[PDB]
Amino acid sequence: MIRAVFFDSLGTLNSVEGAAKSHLKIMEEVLGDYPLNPKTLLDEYEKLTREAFSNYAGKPYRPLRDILEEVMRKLAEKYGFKYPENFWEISLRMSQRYGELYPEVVEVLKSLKGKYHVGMITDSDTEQAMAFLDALGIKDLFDSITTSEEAGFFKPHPRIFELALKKAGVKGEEAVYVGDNPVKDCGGSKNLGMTSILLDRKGEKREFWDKCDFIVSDLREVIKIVDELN
Repeated sequence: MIRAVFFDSLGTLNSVEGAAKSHLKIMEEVLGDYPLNPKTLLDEYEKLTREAFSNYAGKPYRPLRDILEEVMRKLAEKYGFKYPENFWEISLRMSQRYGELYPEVVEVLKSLKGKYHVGMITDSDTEQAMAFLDALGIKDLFDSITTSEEAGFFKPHPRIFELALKKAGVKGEEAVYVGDNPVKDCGGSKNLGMTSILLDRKGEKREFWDKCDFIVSDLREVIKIVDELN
């Protein structure tokens, strides 16, 4: 029986519109005066961060702050603007103001509380995760928060799931993992016998649907799936 439902953070609980708006504001702050289109800097940042996250997948942890800073330095050298030493702080400030949850997140986490352990499992640095959670006003909705920093490895390495399962005191087969990355989240979680749910709100990731037990376009189907399983 499913006793625990764990969630990814970025791309699963925060809206892409909120993530794009916050990140555009970050790049505007970074630049401005500087004659580079912030939307282009954002595109490049998103491209180079995707590549880095791909590079580190399943590998020993390195601080995401360091990886994102490395990217931003590369972009500053590329484009000839000054790397802002306080990029991490700017990123936090913009994410706090402009980040937004998908519309159903609170309703869904709330409906799970008390009935199932509700956890988060994220690749983010712990300070980043706590920041994410606090700013979006969802910290106390989670019974456990587990990060790649704590496990020592990035998704899909098993240890991040194993840690989360240990915090919750459940076995993998008693748990569901919901995420937006079919390989890292769904594939990763399945190695511990967890039930995997992909959030693909737009059906953009059909190419990798076969890596996931369930595909939802809305998190309200998560309760649907869990109740049906049990």
